[PDB]
Amino acid sequence: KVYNDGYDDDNYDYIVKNGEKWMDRYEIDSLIGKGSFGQVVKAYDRVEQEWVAIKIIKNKKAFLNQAQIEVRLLELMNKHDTEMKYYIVHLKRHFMFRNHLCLVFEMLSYNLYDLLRNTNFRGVSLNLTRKFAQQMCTALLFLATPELSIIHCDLKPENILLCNPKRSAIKIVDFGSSCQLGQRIYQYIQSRFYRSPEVLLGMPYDLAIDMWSLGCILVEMHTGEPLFSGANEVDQMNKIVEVLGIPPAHILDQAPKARKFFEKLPDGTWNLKKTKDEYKPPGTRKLHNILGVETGGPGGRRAGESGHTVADYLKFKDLILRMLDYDPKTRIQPYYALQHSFFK
Ligand SMILES: Nc1cccc(-c2cnc3[nH]cc(-c4cccnc4)c3c2)c1
Repeated sequence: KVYNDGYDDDNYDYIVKNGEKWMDRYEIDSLIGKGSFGQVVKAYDRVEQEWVAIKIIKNKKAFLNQAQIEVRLLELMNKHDTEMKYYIVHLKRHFMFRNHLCLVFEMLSYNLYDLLRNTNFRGVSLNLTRKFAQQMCTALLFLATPELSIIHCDLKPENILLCNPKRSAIKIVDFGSSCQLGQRIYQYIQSRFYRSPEVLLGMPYDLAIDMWSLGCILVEMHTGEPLFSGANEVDQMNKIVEVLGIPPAHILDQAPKARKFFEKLPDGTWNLKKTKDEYKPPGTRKLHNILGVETGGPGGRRAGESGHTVADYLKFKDLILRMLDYDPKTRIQPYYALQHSFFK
């Protein structure tokens, strides 16, 4: 009947009551998101005197444990990150309230999935896409400092928030499914739309997986829609092969899951496998035409606008193709990304 003295519901989640004060400190405004992890409320802090977002974790051991890993990793980033200038969302403090791990974060404006939706899935300025990329490149650079070596493992529009609603300064969230570099524990990682070939094929993954995600994320912020929107892993791979071609032989020869999507022919090469129930041939929907670098941008709608010339679109195709490199070792890394001619 009543679980945890009637504070929790059937899903072990704390039932939110708008107005309820905690610990003569936090004043709960409302609920704003939920997830697997638990819930995220809006709440004023009277000691510091600001709005904060408190991530309420579910009163259950499995969720308490992985939230505890995340708290470790965030605190660890706050040791390096001194002047909040590497675009990570700040963990402020954490406490136990009524048998729930609560994480207090800095409060932020809507995520980039909301921003995309507010333009009815038709994207925003190349000018803004450059600002977001620069900011996200440095955040990655920071994650790749050797002491950290933190892989987010889940970058999508959903996990990138704006600081101010009238300013382009962003941050990253959701390190709850995010590990450090090391021996391979999981295989089924990342959101499908933004999952890399090394993962789909089931090979050793390192910090380059987040760079693939970003690569997919930036195109979506300018076009409006996902670059690769696969129903399942078989569709996803095929949709990558629509654009980037069949992956190189030496990578497919190594891949454990290379027969889920391909077949090795009698003459050494790899071909696609036919399916249940119409794609384009490998590498024939070229990003040049997806972005529309000669046709006034994504579906013509940027023709004539400042900073959307063939000159500017070519720099943005070059970096994006360089991020979407099939090979995790030659793929571009954040220190060279920032050097690229696109941020000039
Ligand atoms: N209104 C709204 C919509 C989407 C995200 C947020 C928001 C604002 N600030 C935040 N700080 C930390 C989070 C957050 C995000 C994901 C999981 N747990 C906390 C967080 C979320 C707020």
